[PDB]
Amino acid sequence: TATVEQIESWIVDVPTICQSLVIVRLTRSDGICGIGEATTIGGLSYGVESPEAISSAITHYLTPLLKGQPADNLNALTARMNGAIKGNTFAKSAIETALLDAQGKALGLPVSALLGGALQTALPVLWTLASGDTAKDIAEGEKLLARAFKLKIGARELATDLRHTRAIVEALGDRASIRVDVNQAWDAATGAKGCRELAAMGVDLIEQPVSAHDNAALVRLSQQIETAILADEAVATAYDGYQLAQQGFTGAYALKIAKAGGPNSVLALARVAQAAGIGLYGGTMLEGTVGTVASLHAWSTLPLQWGTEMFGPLLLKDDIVSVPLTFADGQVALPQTPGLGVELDEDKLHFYTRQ
Amino acid sequence: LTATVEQIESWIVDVPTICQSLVIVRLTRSDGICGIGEATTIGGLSYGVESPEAISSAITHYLTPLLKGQPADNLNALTARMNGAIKGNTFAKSAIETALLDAQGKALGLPVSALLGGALQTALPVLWTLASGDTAKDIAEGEKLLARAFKLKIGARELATDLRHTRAIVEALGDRASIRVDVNQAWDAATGAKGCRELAAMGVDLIEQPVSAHDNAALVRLSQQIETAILADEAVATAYDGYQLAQQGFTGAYALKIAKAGGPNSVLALARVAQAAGIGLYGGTMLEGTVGTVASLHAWSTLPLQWGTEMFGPLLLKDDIVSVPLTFADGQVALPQTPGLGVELDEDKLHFYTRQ
Amino acid sequence: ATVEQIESWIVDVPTICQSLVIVRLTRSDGICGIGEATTIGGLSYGVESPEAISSAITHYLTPLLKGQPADNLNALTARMNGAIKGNTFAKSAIETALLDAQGKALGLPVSALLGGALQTALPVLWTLASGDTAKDIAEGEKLLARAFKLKIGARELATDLRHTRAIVEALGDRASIRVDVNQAWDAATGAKGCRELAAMGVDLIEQPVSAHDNAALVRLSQQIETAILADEAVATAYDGYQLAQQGFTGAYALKIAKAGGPNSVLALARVAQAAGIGLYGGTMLEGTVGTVASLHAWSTLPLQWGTEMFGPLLLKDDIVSVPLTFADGQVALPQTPGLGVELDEDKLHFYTRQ
Amino acid sequence: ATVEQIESWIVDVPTICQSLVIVRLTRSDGICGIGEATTIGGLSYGVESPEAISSAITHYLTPLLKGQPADNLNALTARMNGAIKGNTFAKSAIETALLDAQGKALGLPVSALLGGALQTALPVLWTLASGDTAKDIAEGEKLLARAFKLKIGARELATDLRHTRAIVEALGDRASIRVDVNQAWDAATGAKGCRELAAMGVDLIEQPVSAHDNAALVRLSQQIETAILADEAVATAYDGYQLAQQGFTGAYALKIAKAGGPNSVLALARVAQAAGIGLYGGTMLEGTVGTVASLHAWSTLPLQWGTEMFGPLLLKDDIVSVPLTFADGQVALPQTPGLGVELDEDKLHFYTRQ
Ligand SMILES: [Mg+2]
Ligand SMILES: [Mg+2]
Ligand SMILES: [Mg+2]
Ligand SMILES: [Mg+2]
Repeated sequence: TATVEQIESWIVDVPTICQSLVIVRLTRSDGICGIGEATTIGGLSYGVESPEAISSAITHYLTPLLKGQPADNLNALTARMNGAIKGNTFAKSAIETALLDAQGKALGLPVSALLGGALQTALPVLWTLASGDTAKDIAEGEKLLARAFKLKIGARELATDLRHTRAIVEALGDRASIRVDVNQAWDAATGAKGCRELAAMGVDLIEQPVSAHDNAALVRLSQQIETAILADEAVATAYDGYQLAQQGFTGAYALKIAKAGGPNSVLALARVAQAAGIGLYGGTMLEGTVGTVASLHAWSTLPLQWGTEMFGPLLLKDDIVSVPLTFADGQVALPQTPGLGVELDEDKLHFYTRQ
Repeated sequence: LTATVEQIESWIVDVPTICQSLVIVRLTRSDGICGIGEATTIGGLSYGVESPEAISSAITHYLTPLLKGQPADNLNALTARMNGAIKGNTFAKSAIETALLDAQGKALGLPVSALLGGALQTALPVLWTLASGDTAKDIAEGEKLLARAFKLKIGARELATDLRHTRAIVEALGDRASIRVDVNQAWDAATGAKGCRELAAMGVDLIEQPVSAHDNAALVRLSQQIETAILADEAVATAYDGYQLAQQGFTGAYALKIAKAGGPNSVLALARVAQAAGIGLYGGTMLEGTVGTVASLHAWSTLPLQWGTEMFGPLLLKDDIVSVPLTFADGQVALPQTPGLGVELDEDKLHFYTRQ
Repeated sequence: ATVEQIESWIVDVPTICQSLVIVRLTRSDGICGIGEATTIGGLSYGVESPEAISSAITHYLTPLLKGQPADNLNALTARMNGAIKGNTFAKSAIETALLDAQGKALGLPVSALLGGALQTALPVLWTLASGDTAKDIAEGEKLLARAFKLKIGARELATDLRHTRAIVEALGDRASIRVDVNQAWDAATGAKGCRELAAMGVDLIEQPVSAHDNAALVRLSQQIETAILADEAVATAYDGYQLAQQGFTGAYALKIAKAGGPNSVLALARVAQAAGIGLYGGTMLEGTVGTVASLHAWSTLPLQWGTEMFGPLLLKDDIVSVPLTFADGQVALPQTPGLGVELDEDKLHFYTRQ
Repeated sequence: ATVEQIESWIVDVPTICQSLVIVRLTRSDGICGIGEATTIGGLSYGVESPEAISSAITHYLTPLLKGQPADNLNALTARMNGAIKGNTFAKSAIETALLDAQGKALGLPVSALLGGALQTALPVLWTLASGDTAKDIAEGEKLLARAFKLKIGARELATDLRHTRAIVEALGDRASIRVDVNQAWDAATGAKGCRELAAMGVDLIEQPVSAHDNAALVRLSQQIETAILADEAVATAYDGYQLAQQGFTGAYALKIAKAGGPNSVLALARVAQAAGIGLYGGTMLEGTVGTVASLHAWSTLPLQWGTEMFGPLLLKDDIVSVPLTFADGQVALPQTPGLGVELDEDKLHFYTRQ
């Protein structure tokens, strides 16, 4: 017993080493509260959901729809949310995260336990190399080697992006796992040539080389390229995961709570992938501490062949939590106290709130 | 909140029917909390590859030494350990998973349905099966209930006879009743095509596993050409089977059963695969007593089941090994919402009905 | 003549322990036949354990078969499959015993009952799996002084590949090198691993991915540049047809335990032949009884990939009076009535578990 | 025991003439077996004529087999197929004689050599093909005094459909009505004709289109609302697998002549079973020898569609000492050593061609 009596949200702009986060605080009738985060990148340049539209969905639609409803019935709450609201998975993710945080506090259990239990309490976290200068990247990756790196490419001519990558592989490749992310930039022709070259040089994983508008090409590449392919934008929900797998895609999926609608909702996609023999990867939308740890609790319950990229907090100069997660030796420690394991620093929350 | 499994006990129990052999398990944690579970089948080895004695064997010789000493609150870790060391034996795994969930539910003061994300419904529909082998007897029985869904078992007689049998029941329990049939793998491809066409034509709403699980190809073809819904049973046990069949083009519904998947939580993966693929859901049974039946109901409660459930197993027994049975009424069963499964073991009965 | 009685024992024998389920079937005409159903590591490699196999025989197959005509294998098989789902290991032991007894009754070796042996000497490879590359190479070198099967999949991919590469370079010149991943690899690892294996010259890759992913197995068979051997992916003739129809190309690891016996496995073999799929005489590491039973069946077929019937060579002792003669990478097939081996009652009772 | 001699005669027996190719194989141990290879209409229905069948036996199979061990069917079969392409009719006769002889040597009926009979009495339907509806109905009514096969395809579609329709009306309530188009319909006629046949209650439609169009046969089996029986489209286990993999659903008309003998045909049967294809005991209108040889094989299998082994009933005389017993829509399978039939020397010499 206990219902959701209040839902608050704020658009927070925190300084980066500005990132806009949509923070939510949900209060249950039993006095317990929970927090959640929905963050994206580049306004509307990378996703259809912007911070202001995410805020809007929570305030005008999710709040009145959920207030008064039993707060512990995740399945019933999710059915209601999906039945009354199409898409808007980022907004839903923030809400679902807050619900789990509050429920965990009410039971004295970490979200991971609510999700069936953690397979591990320390998760691997890779580092992305994208300084714009090959020399810097190699240097930065070199200090960390003193074990997995993600290179962002697709913004330059193919020849230059390949030279850049090859340089990094030859310098770091024998001691680290090299992955690249083209984030939809390549057309089918460039994709085929680029992927063949990336595979030939030793790249371990190629992320979303073609547009999500061309899953047919993605499938073809996964069946012809001699290295692993990681689907990102091509797969958001369990429905997408089944569809792409059925179509013949082979490789891995970049799981993201924001694309699926939450720490719990993303698990359906995970199990569908597993059933189809698709590998798993813990993805991010560059969330701050709240959204990152929320994702981590879910990732902890699954075997993640490809690791995770939950380094979002490490890109911020400041966050809205009182205590940040602890990162060390290419890993992040998963809190195991009640709920998410982090708390809202109200002073910082107000300081960074947009308006 | 946390504890390790200290002991695991199991008994083969033979209970009288209106005997059905149940494999009951009691798992004891280091905090003193106990959880119970049930693994039951039909007709020894005639319907499945796991018999009551082999199930008992799997629990005693393999699952027990594998799980004792392990944290009992971490179902994901325990499941990975179980599947990593034990191939198949989903019936045995289901009894253990059920007990683990029962115990952690009691530990959190929550019903299993809540541990599974929450119940969408706390009262579930339960149809009745007509399988007396006599058309007249079946109609009478069904007539009594109509004073709403019936599952007719066929496939034991010549096609013409089974079709006349079903047609008679359809005419009699006409308007106010959903008629489903279960051939349980009995038909060859040719007989199945003819039989299924006739069944669809007479108004049957669902045809369960018309052909052999050795011929999923035929099952898929039938689901694409037959003018009524097809329900897969033996053709789908785990989420892996579920994905494969759907990818192959099967359209219709899946008969979810905790025994086939490995428990109340494990079966949920199959359910999600089905949902992602547009395949309907049905709450199936292996004719479990009260323990296995309620374990299944807790899982079924968290899902939208278009085809309802067939959890009438307890109603076929003259006695069970629980202190208090579930309450059935008006084509439904009430789902307990107390901590754990909501049912308690009656030790006096347990010992009385134990085989040895 | 009818089946009058069926006895079974779980026997734990010492290795260089292996648990065998031995069966003795008694016909109404005084003739007895023996059979064996053995697996590896309890329930770690298959769904049928020694105790579950014993249970199937004692509680279900015995009461089902007692009183039935013992010479009608077709009728007996139909009855068994009609009343018993799966449990192919138990059935294999029973079918073996029926054939052994039948052969004795007719004064013919089991191979003759199965239509006649094409050869009486079968090739037997050796498996290198000490976990140590240097040891494996040494051991294989001692034999070349010519087919080896390497077990991998228990370590990081790079390690297993380096391990296999070292063995191929040292023994590859004069020996067929095959590997067995026994379902260990996920799809991505499988693609990379298989390509690397093919590139280094491995002749056959056995069950690289999980039986839960026949789609991956099919894909790999169509793209990898070396032969793929299906094991767990194919047990019965039904599986054999399905996988072939799906597009799998390569070979099948025939095992009497997976199919239900020396005769039952022949149906899978014919389905494979019809589909252009190669054959391999597989084992579950059976003792002398189950090994010779498999051998009689294998003798009747063209086995492109040979056999791995070296199970008895891993035992310090067995429950038979006289073992099979292994020599020069081959094993001699007995041609006396029945299986050609007899149960040593003292050892049987000595090694019986209960 | 080796094959010492092989004799063969082209025999022309009177009908109610049919040309049979009879074989007698003598083993070094004095035991002999007989076989039969028969066809219909010279070369109008198959590629193997009685004279070509005789030639294959005399000029090729005989020198190939003489001197070889007579009890190893597998070895003999590999030798025969390795040296001779096709010519399954000739091989069937030789294989039958080998089994007959082996059975006598072991004191077992051929069915037992094939693993055991599931039944010793098999259903036999009657073919109505007088070309006249009235005559067909009369003959059918006389037999009902359980299953009929109507031959059609030689006339206009509307003519054949009205014909079958009349027969279904007259005999349909007391018997299973099947039709055989024997490859006569083009694809368009087949679609229209098969839909009409299904709608009027026909239980099985045999080979409606040409074997040159398996694609059409597959399409029809997937859209027609009644069972389809493949005949010319499937002869060997290879054909059986290919057609099944292509998507064909229905049944196969097994024939020892098409596969190469009572044993050889079993591989096709197992492939069909593995793929979920039903079985039917087919005939080329063999006399008693060829017919009983088929029956022994059919007895070991579950035949959902029965058999059409009525060949002997069309003859005024045969070359056997004692004919099979047909009664109550069935035929009795002899269970004495070998085939269970003996060659009648006088009748044999009397009917030998030249
Ligand atoms: Mg992306
Ligand atoms: Mg069933
Ligand atoms: Mg294996
Ligand atoms: Mg024909």
